[PDB]
Amino acid sequence: ATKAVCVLKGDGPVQGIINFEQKESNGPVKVWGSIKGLTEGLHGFHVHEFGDNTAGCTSAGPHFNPLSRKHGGPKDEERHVGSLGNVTADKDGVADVSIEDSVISLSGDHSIIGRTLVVHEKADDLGKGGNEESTKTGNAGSRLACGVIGIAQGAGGGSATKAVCVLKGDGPVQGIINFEQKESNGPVKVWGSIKGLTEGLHGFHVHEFGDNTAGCTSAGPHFNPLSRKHGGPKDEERHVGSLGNVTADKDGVADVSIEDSVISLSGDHSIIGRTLVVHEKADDLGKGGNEESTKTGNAGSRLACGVIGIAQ
Ligand SMILES: [Cu+2]
Ligand SMILES: [Cu+2]
Ligand SMILES: [Zn+2]
Ligand SMILES: [Zn+2]
Repeated sequence: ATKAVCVLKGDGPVQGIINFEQKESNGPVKVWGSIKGLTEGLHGFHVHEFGDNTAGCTSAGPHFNPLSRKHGGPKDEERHVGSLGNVTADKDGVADVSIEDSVISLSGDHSIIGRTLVVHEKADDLGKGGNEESTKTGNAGSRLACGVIGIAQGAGGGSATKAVCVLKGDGPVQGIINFEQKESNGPVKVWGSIKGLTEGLHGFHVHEFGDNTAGCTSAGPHFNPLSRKHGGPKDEERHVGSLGNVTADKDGVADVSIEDSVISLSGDHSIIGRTLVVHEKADDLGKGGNEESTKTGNAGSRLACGVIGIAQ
C-alpha cells in the first residue's frame, strides 16, 4: 500500500500513533507522528520481524533483517532493514517523529506491513558499541511499546504462511486468532479463542484497513477488492473479508475453527496488515433483504478488533 499506520501501546505509559507514506512503489517512506509517555532523550526505534503481539512486544521477535546483515543506523550501508535509528523525546516526554527512509518499504519482500514497530527504553548506539549485543539490537534495551503496522486509507501489504491477530475493544471482548496457509493459494485455517461475548452468533470479518487509531471504527468497511455484495463464506457473491459467524458458548467463549479459500496471507487478496473484527450481532450472510445486509450483514457494532500480523 501507499499508506500505513501503527498504534503503539505497552505495559507502561508509552503510547503513540506513527504514520507511513510511500508515494512511489519503491521510493522512500515518510514516517511521522507522535509518541508520549517517554523519558526525555533518545529511544531506539525499530521494525521487528513479526506482527505477533500475543506475548506483548517480546513475540515481535528480532529486528526485521531479510539480508542477514549486522545492526546499523538508518543512513548506513551495513544495517537491518528495520533499523530506523532513534527518536528524541522532549522534556514533556513527547517524541515528534519525522523520518524519511529508503531501505524500508510498504510493498515487496522488504515490506514492513504486518510487522511490529517498537520503541525502546534506551538509545540505539547504531552498531558502534564494539561488543556483540551492539551488532544485533544496538543495546537499545526493553521494548516499551509496540504495534502491528497496518494498511491505512490509501493504496497492497505483506506476505507470510502464518499470521496472528490479537482482538481487543472498548468492552470485555478479547481474544487471539491464528491464521495458517501451508500452500500459497490453498485454504487459510483460522483458529483461536475470543472471550467476553454474549452466547450465540457473532459476525466475523476482515475489514479493509489495519487502522485502529479510532478503535475498530477506523478499520473501514469489509475488505472487498472485487467490489461484490456482502455474503456468507460459502457464496460466490461475497466480500473477500466475509468469514461468516463465530459462535460463543454459554460462558461467552467462541472457540473459532474456520477454513476459508477466498482470503489469503499473500498476493492481492492478502489480509496481512488489515483488521479482523468480531461483531455485536449475527451476520445474516447477506440474506436480510435490506441495504445493510448487502454491506455488513446487519452484524451491528464492532466489539473487538486487531491488526493481522505476520507470525510465521
Ligand atoms: Cu527494536
Ligand atoms: Cu465486520
Ligand atoms: Zn537492528
Ligand atoms: Zn462483507
